[PDB]
Amino acid sequence: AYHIDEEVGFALPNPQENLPDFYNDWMFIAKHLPDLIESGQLRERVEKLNMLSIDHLTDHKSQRLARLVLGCITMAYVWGKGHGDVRKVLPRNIAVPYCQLSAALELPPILVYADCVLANWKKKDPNKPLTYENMDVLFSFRDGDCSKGFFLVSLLVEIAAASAIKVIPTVFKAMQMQERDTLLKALLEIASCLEKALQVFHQIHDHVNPKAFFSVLRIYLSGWKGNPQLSDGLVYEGFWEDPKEFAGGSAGQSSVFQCFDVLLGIQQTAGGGHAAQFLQDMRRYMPPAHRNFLCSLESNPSVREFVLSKGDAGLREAYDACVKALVSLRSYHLQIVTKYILIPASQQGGTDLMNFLKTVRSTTEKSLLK
Ligand code: HEM
Ligand SMILES: N[C@@H](CC(=O)c1ccccc1NC=O)C(=O)O
Repeated sequence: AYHIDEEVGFALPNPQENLPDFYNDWMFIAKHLPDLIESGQLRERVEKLNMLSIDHLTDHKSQRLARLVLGCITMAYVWGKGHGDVRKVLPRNIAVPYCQLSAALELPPILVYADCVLANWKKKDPNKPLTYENMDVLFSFRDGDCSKGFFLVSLLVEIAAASAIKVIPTVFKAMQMQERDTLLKALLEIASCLEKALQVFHQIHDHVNPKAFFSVLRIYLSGWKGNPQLSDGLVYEGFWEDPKEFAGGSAGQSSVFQCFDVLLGIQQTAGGGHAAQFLQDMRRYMPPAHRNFLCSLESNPSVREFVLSKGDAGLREAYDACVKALVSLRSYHLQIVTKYILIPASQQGGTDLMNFLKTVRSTTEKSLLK
């Protein structure tokens, strides 16, 4: 209804793995980035490409796949080996069809979370369920970059939150119909589903190691919105005349935390800059059906006001359980950022990044009712 799945939520159900034979030249380069980058040939291959019309991408999953391919080539081309030797101009034969496909999908021409997590996965055996050991990513950047661990655990955290988003309708039917036990059961189910997502987030440490992420994988996830290396943005040759700035693909582009902010009345959604607006800016990097889900959610009556006006220590307790699960997620997430960003940057905090994350948690903490 809003491109949300029952089993995988904001994730794309069974992504396409193949593009039509017309696009083999893209697929070949995208599937061999680790070789081509290491050998210092990637840029030469990109420049030798021909302009390939997007006209033969006629279904959504194949356009999704084509954006993942083009997004990964774009990251590799711009940054190269990550040795500070950057390219400031995306060649015309890639930039035009990429920008055209991105306009059709209503996404910025940069690699986003919906590309490299939500659409970048396959089941090893389809008859066996969605667990790490039975899944693989579709593209990677450098050997030992831990893209498989980072992407798949993100996805598995995404899939765990999915089992909460399917209760969200029932929360609202229950409020409407003055249905006290249902609403209390429903909020409990959400809190327990947010709790299972926190368990799943623990799998990060045995599939990603801090140095691979911080010094290899992070390079190719970096964008050009306020980045000293491309002080002015990127030139999408033959599509726009002046450079453009787009944010690098943080997992901050996930809709999961915002979905439950909006549902719980937590005013991250609104507020003061350097915080509420970064979360608003980050909405522009999410698929359009998902942008709409978040907006429709706000239009709904407040759950926090409903629960507040009922003198019901039961409803207040279940609502607080959901608030408390959210606070744990961001707290654990603060741990994750320390190990995978701060200590490695510290070994050759110092960035307000932590004040952003901490601010967001404190807001979540101050929404507790009782
Ligand atoms: C595993 C290593 C991870 C690192 C190093 C990391 C890093 C970051 C950073 C740096 C930000 C702030 C945005 C920015 O400045 O780029 C952020 C925010 C965020 N991250 Fe991640 N992240 C990781 C994993 C995850 C995972 C698995 C999720 C699962 C949903 C997630 C969800 C979010 C969300 C929702 C935000 C927005 C801030 C908020 O709503 O609290 N992150 N993260
Ligand atoms: N080490 C440099 C150059 C480089 O890595 C590179 C990688 C793939 C294809 C071409 C490259 N540079 C010049 O042709 C860099 O950081 O981009």
